Amino acid sequence: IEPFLRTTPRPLRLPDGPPCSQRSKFLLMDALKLSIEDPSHEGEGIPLYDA
Amino acid sequence: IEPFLRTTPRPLRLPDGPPCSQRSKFLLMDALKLSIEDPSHEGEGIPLYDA
Repeated sequence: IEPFLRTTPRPLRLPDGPPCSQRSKFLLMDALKLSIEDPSHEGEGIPLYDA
Repeated sequence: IEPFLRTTPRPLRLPDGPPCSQRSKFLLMDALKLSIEDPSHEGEGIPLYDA
């Protein structure tokens, strides 16, 4: 039984190499939206015309 | 020259018979409208979809 003192734990060793790149399916922080104001009527039936 | 006094003119004689009926191309006083609020965008291009 090895005692676990306040100095035994050490920080994790992160791997080295080239910096990582974005791999999400779509932009998250830099996304820009073109917005329109849909009224109460004409419910959403087709997305192509909205685009 | 026949003088035209204040009693010479007589009222016009309207024809008699059955009462006249409406003959306009569309209703004028009794017309009823179904109304929608078109926003600034999506300008009027097709009337069938609006109907």
